[PDB]
Amino acid sequence: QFTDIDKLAVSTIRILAVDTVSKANSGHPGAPLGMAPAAHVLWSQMRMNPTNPDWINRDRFVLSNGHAVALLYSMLHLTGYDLSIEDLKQFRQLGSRTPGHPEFELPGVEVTTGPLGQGISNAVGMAMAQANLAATYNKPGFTLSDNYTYVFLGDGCLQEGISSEASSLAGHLKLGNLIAIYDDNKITIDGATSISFDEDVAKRYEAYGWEVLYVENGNEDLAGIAKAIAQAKLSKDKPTLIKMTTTIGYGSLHAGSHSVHGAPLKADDVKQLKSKFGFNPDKSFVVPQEVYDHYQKTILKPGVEANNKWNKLFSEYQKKFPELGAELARRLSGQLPANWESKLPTYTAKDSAVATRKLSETVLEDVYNQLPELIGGSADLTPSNLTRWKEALDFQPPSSGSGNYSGRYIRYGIREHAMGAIMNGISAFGANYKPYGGTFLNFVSYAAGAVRLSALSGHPVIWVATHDSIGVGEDGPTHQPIETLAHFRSLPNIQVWRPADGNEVSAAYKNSLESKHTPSIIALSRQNLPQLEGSSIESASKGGYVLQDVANPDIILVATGSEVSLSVEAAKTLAAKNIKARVVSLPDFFTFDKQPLEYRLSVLPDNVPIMSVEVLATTCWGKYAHQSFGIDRFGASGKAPEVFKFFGFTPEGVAERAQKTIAFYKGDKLISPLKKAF
Amino acid sequence: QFTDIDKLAVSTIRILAVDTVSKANSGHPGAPLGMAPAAHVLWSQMRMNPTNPDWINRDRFVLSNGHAVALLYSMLHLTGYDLSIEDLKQFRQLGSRTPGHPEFELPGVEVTTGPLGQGISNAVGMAMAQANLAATYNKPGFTLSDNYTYVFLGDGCLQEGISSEASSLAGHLKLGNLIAIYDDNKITIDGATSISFDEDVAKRYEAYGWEVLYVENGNEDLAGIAKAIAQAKLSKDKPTLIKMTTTIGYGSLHAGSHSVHGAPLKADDVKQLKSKFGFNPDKSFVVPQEVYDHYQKTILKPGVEANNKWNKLFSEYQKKFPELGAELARRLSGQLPANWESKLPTYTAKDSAVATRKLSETVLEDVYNQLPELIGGSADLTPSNLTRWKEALDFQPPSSGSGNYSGRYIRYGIREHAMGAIMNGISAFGANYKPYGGTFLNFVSYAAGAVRLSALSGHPVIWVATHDSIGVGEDGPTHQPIETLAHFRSLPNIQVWRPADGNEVSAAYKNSLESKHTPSIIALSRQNLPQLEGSSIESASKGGYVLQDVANPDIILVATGSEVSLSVEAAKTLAAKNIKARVVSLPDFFTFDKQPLEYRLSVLPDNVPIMSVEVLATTCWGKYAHQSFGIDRFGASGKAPEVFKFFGFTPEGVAERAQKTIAFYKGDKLISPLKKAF
Ligand SMILES: Cc1ncc(C[n+]2csc(CCOP(=O)(O)OP(=O)(O)O)c2C)c(N)n1
Ligand SMILES: Cc1ncc(C[n+]2csc(CCOP(=O)(O)OP(=O)(O)O)c2C)c(N)n1
Ligand SMILES: [Ca+2]
Ligand SMILES: [Ca+2]
Repeated sequence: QFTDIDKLAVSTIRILAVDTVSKANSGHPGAPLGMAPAAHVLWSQMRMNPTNPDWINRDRFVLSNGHAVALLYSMLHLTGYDLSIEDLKQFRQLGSRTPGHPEFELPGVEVTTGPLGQGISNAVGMAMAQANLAATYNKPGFTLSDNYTYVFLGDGCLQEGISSEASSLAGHLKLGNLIAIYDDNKITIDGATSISFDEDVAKRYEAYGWEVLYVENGNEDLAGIAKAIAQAKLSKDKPTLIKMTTTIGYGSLHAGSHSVHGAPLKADDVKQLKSKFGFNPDKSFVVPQEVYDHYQKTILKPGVEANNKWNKLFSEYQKKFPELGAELARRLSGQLPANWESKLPTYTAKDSAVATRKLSETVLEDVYNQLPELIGGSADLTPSNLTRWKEALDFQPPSSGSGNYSGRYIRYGIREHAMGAIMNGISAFGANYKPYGGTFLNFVSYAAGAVRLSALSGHPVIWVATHDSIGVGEDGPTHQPIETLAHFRSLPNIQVWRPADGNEVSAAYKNSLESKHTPSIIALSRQNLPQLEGSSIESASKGGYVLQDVANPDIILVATGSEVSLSVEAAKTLAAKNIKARVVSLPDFFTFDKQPLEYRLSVLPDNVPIMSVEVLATTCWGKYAHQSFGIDRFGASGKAPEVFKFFGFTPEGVAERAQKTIAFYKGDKLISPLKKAF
Repeated sequence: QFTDIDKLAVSTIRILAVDTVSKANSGHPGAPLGMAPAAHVLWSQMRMNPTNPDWINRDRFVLSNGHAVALLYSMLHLTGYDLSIEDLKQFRQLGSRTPGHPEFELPGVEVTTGPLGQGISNAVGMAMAQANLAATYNKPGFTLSDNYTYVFLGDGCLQEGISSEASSLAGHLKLGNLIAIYDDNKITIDGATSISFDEDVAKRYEAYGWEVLYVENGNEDLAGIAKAIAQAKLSKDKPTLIKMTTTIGYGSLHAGSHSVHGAPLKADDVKQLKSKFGFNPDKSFVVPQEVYDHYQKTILKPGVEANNKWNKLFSEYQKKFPELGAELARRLSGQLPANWESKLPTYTAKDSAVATRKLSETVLEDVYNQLPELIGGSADLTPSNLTRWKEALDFQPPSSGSGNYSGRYIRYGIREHAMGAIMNGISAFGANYKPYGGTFLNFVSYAAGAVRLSALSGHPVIWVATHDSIGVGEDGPTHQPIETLAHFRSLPNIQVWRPADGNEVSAAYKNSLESKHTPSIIALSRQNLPQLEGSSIESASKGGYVLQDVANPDIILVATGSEVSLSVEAAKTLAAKNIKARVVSLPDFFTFDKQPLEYRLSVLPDNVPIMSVEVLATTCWGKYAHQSFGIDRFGASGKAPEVFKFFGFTPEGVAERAQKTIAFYKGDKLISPLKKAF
């Protein structure tokens, strides 16, 4: 049941969204106008506290078609969130709380969206984290976790391959609290969908195991829209897609056209719209009092009460289940277990040569039980990534017989881009969830649209990226990374760890898991690497450090990963012809760059030749080294020692390029690459 | 009608494949064993000349599941292509002709595959290029083009989102000559597909508009497989997926296990397998004379005859039709029209300030008419990219009414990753097709998977990448590139053009269209830019050049795109203070690096501080500059001129950092960043 006030609230939403876009003279009015009825019906029945946007058991809303952002900012204002009319008047302007696409950082905005296909795939991750939280902490009489995940989406999201991968996994996992509403308005930027998008969507979604419901009149059928949503709540075992037909830019003089997609409405058009809906055409950013009163009564006071009952329940739960209640209280505060890092493995020079992939396996097996918030996964490369702890139970529907929702190991299938946006979703859910995902380093590049949002939003997800170089060997250039780490070291706000040995792998895991706002790629080797004399977790935690020192060196060798042991053999060959080399291990550029300049210049000082050593692209190394020995062409298919050799990466090959660097600069005064002038 | 020689042929393929893998002691034996029946039936019925792998009307085969390579190498050898037993005996070894995943360079290998989902999406483009050549050149009595495009694919390919984008578009365009055979074997690397992949594949492909056919026993039912391929060739207006159930590693002691996916069979398993098939278990790389004789009569001599007929009909064609005959003859020779570049727009300082994206649009208007082989499109950004020429016909099915198959503008929809692979498949088809695709620069990263294979194989595809920087303005950080060019400049064999004005846009299109082995990204501005005094097609074609010279410069300013004009302005500001600045324009790192070292040192000499100016990451500039002014953080939502002012990119803002640079180095001797020690 809906009344006259509900229709006044739908008109107030539509005109607020239109006035926001028109003052900015930039933005997208069309999908805001077609989806306002659904937004009113959905938010009115969501359990949420506007006053406490972090309540762990709030229902979650994701706007996947992020260009429709004027609608999400109109709803957040009208329902009581911290977003005022003056912020809406600053839409798309420099420095405002209202950017052109929603950002994770704003209260009530769940994830950053706007790149198409990301929001629906993040919503699949949020629904998985809910299903895991519920299966881990709910007890008879204590339903602490039972929220819904709701998603709005458009034609562009359904054409993106990423939202196919996420929807196929979501259907397999039978995530029944995930309810997606598709704005089926037959329009994208180039015009009618008929021109390149006429697949049967409803049929594709039933193939994935989703339930598909239909709303023929999304423009005005409030009871049908409400019907459709509570029927979706009944199907516990299936995710649900509600295909809802609307007119893009409903109410506009050019309603139904692609011209209303992504440009402000004409002033004369805005005036007849306002007149039509019973509003004064000469006034702007007008909210009727009855509307503020209505959302106070139906959303905000019920939501504040719901959150208060949930808090009473949780403090009873902590009395009843002291261990589980202390664990979830610690997680809800963002804190890792005190002294958790005492459990990280440390090594010495006498321990054996191990590939850093197997060393990473050992860290996940030694800390999994210390950290209940750690949830892992592989994009079908579990045996090659060594991401699986053996006591692990898989994250699966309970009816499968392979695991249940309390499991902490996810089988992502061969879906790297949805694995990245799903890990962003699990992270964004809350409760200190620490998602990691595995794949070969070369195919993290398949997930670049999502990894970029991990860095922009600040979601601290971990990519466990194995098979980091030509050390892959025989699979050849299609599988051997060359450009990949130069790519992600150019991306702001991401750690790119390329650990050299066991102590450096524990350092990489310590910093990655302690991060609250920075994602991490941990690049790992196929081949065996020795345990280095001079490495430690303390040192390697600084991002870069002096591994092997010597007084008054002729050169500094800076290396990463498998090339650190090579540079150390190279300096032995150099010592024998009386050249003194300092060897510097640089396991992460990000973390090194964050150290104070005094520390960084003690690692890479003035007046010494510095040569970098790394079997990948040399394009990023001008910030740390004068000369660079790397590989700026594709790899080669053959046995890994033979391929290293072919590229010149032997102790004598490295020592010879160092002897050439010393000769080239002999008698010149050198300045550390670190020193900037501005 | 198969006989005992077809069973001996299928056994020799299985065993030659197992031996190829077992001698390397590396590789994937499972799917070559399961798909050998279907490869025998398909290749026996394909029209191809093995002594001319370039015949334009040859039927094409793509192995999308690239790790099954030993099956392809086997077939090429047996049917008389240029690949010997000796080559197979060097599989996965350094320097061999048989690398561990198939490469475009080998005759008979149509594209490089291995990265999953690529091959099936390339095959879509090969089908589109065929439907356009047939429609442009076939005349009554002269059917010059009519080939089929055959695809083998596996489960991994079906999980990747790129094959959903490509399969959706393929159904829309009604590509009836595309026939794909799905190896339905129930296993992927992590075990059984039920663990993460239980969707209804058939029902999903019928929703895209494809026909689905089934072969329940692919292990042995040759007639059934031949009956599916024959019925699929009747599919004239629907692509066809043949779901063929097989057992992974059929014949092995561990057939149906994922342990047989990506490791050699144990030596005694290979023995029993040889005995089971009627082969001596102590001999290897054995091809029965009967199998060679048979392929010579079924494939090779009929293919030579089919090519020879096709040759005489093309001679008749050129006489009946001299105009189209001459054009098709020039395209098959792979040459661009005599002196086509004369139609490229040139400009002077006196002309208007134009966005570089709209200069791009004018070039495509002046050339689509000169170049029949130019086929373009956009990933639903046609109005924002100005990629559609006014007189263009869209590439659509005739039934659509919206255009037809001789049309040369493709509506790809929001499918960037598939647009990249489809462009690779159109280029790989031959006949000098020059594909280009438009999207925003920030979302070319959605397509990184395919862009890397354009560079690795050398497909000269062109990306018209608009909205190159914070000059996007109001859409904000989710749409503003920062790291994107640093990434593709770190990738070997790809041109990344960032033109500053009218003449540099023309030079970017002439080098990109003349290119035979190197892809290109052209980054273009949303905002208006001045026509530069001193720019020319001839100088910008060198990749970097002196735009503004002075004798005895205090500083060199190196810049690209929108920051070249800013740099000219800052140089007027520095001139006022008695500082003399040479301005260098560097529209492409790749083309500039190809110039002779003495030309590069003339542009960037020793003894002068060199400062780079570009509103994107600074990390790749150390190969050219001493110091760099750029943005190493994400963008901001606001009007574009206010955002440029916010980051310091003002004439006097560049001038001030130029003065600090002069100050910091005054007194030091400076080496060109171009000079290397080894
Ligand atoms: C990955 C990606 N590619 C391209 C764009 C640019 N873009 C923004 S909206 C849009 C299509 C509009 O799609 P739709 O969801 O149908 O719009 P609506 O009906 O919501 O107006 C495009 C191509 C994008 N934001 N992200
Ligand atoms: C994009 C990409 N991601 C990951 C891999 C690693 N990989 C190779 S085969 C495969 C899984 C097995 O796929 P399937 O097609 O089911 O194999 P088959 O049944 O043919 O053995 C994976 C994950 C890859 N080659 N490309
Ligand atoms: Ca739409
Ligand atoms: Ca399979």
